[PDB]
Amino acid sequence: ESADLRALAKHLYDSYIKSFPLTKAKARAILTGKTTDKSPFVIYDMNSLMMGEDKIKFKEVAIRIFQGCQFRSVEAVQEITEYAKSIPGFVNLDLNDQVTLLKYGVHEIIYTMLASLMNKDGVLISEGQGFMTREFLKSLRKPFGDFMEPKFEFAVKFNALELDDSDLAIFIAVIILSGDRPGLLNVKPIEDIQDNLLQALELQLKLNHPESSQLFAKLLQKMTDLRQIVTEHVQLLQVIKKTETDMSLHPLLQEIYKDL
Ligand SMILES: Cc1oc(-c2ccccc2)nc1CCC(=O)c1ccc(/C=C2\SC(=O)NC2=O)cc1
Repeated sequence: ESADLRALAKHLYDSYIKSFPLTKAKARAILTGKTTDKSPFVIYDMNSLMMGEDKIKFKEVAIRIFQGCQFRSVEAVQEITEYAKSIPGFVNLDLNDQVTLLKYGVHEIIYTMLASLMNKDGVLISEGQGFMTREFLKSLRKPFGDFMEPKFEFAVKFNALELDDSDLAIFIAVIILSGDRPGLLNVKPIEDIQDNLLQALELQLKLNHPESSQLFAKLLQKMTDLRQIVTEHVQLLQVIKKTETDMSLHPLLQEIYKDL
């Protein structure tokens, strides 16, 4: 029954709005500078960065940025975990599997949702109060200048799908309930949940984007781009650990990160 699938879509969208304070709808309102209810402050060089603290609520500059990214990721992990517990069936899973599903799903979600905050010229920061240009980030000293480029490239393509928050809420639930994560103890109940989530996403895209042929398939193919961003980023962090011997990765992020 599609009524049951529409009910699940509504439930997940409701829970997404409650869990993620900065939605895509709000990010696009900020970025499309027609909606000038509150415009962001734009950080494009070293002096604009230095004035950003004077307006936004805010040791090398590449480092200070890198820690802002980590801190935002820690906050995102907390939001995703709260979202995860609303996915019907998730909290009834073996706790070791719950932990495993979050450990591998969190970064794929973070870059999915980071795309909502991006256009081809930069990224919103600090709850949309700021905008950091892609050029400025690319100008950071090695290896920090290479950190953000594959995210922008992913986002440009991902954003061409024109998903909205109600689509993304189900897609993110599909990502979390992936039965193919390493170390899972009971794959079958995870797969049963993901099958129902996939039926829901499929109907959602049909109803919400009836003119977008094979959007469902094109979205599922994006899960390949996501896994590739994660791998690249893990290697980039290993270079950081060896050159930045005075730099600390947040312990929550440290725990999530386990290579291979
Ligand atoms: C580019 C930028 O700068 C700032 C900022 C904020 C406050 C002060 C100064 C700068 N906010 C952003 C936007 C979000 C950012 O683009 C991002 C967030 C998380 C991950 C995921 C990572 S990064 C890691 O080391 N571990 C992770 O899990 C990647 C990128």
